[PDB]
Amino acid sequence: APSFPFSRASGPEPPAEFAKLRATNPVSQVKLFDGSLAWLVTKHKDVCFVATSEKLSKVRTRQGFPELGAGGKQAAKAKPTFVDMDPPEHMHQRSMVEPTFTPEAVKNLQPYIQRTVDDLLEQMKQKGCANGPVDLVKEFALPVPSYIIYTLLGVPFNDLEYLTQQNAIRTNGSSTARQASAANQELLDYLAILVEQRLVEPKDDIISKLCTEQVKPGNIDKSDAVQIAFLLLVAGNATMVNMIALGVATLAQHPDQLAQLKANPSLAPQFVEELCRYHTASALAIKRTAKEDVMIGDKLVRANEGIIASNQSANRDEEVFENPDEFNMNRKWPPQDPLGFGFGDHRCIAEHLAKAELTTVFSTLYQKFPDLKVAVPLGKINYTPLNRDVGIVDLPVIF
Ligand SMILES: Nc1ncnc2c1ncn2[C@@H]1O[C@H](COP(=O)(O)OP(=O)(O)OC[C@H]2O[C@@H]([n+]3cccc(C(=O)O)c3)[C@H](O)[C@@H]2O)[C@@H](O)[C@H]1O
Ligand code: HEM
Repeated sequence: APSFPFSRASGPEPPAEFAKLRATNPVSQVKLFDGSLAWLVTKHKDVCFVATSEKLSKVRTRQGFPELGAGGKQAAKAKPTFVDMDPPEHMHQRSMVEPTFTPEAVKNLQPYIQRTVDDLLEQMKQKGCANGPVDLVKEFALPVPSYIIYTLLGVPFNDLEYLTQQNAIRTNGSSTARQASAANQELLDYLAILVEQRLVEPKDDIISKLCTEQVKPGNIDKSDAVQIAFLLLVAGNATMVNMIALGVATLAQHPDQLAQLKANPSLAPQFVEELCRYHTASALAIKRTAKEDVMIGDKLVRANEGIIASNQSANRDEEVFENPDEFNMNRKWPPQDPLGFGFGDHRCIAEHLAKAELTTVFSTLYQKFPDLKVAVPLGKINYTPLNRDVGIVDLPVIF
């Protein structure tokens, strides 16, 4: 069994291992950091099965859960929320915050998403780049999703640097156990204060609804509200930042497609679809354990063994997406769903929100800055460590 997770082949590419596995060993065992063996699923059909099987559990502290690092064990000590639940507990709590993320709710949020993007881009225009390139991440990719979720949750914009820093320390593989633990607690303490404020004086935000609709009536306690707020604050935000940055790098890498997008910003939706398939910025989150013996592919997975379903590999499945390793926003989509946002009950609660933010970004960015260019050779882009999910730390640009 090979050590897992695997490292990306190069900055923007997925691990080279997946291709061989899909072709000759689709469901296999891998060796985790603690010496335990877990099952790696690489084919689209199998990942979909894993995401929908009633025989598998999402419970993180359940016996056999496949933590990928020593830090995982500590994170798992967090109070369980819907992301760690199976039916009926799952939807019982997820339904408490789902209203904000429905297709209808996201559609009504469009004017605000547009304004948020418009304002951030205008500031870049005013700051200019006469004295050199600016970091698209810090000035745009970072504040776009951050400001939106902060408004939805009820978090003050001024705390962007602090909250971003603390979560970075918490999830950074280079952080000592102590440093990561302190960071996680600073995040909870911060949100506890906010939840307490809303219990006394509610506003029209997610935290407030949790308070008036669930806490006061005694359906969940104060600590549950804090954990839910924590989950919505930390899950996916950094991933959105990376997706925006990766989208810009991809367009610079595919000049012909950028030309099409500039000529017609209405192509943004299809660009976003290919982006979410090609760059699977969340590739190690679909993890489960078998409640009982069950067949996954042609392999018998025994009760309590861990499973890791790679939606990244599924998105590069050559038996589903033609010429999978080529980025082409003009591809004709097959009947099979791309899995950038997962599948089944746990499919990203913010899928509609995320795609709207990305669609707004890519239908506006080049209209605002038609001459936007990545200011460093593409081969020199500062990507995230190869042993982690694909992303970009900073992206110098001119316009
Ligand atoms: N207190 C602590 N002490 C030591 N290490 C700590 C830590 N807290 C986090 N960490 C480390 O950093 C990682 C932090 O992640 P942890 O909180 O599980 O996960 P992360 O914040 O990504 O996500 C929180 C929850 O959302 C889920 N999710 C699904 C799909 C996409 C995304 C997304 O963010 O795009 C998130 C995810 O599986 C998890 O259940 C851990 O795996 C751990 O190694
Ligand atoms: C483009 C950026 C994003 C990508 C690619 C993404 C991807 C995913 C994937 C693949 C899952 C499934 C995990 C599993 O099945 O185990 C997931 C779950 C989830 N995501 Fe996202 N996500 C993104 C942004 C967000 C944002 C911005 C939020 C914040 C509101 C978010 C909140 C969640 C939550 C709460 C869950 C767990 C839902 C559940 O268990 O029912 N995601 N996401």
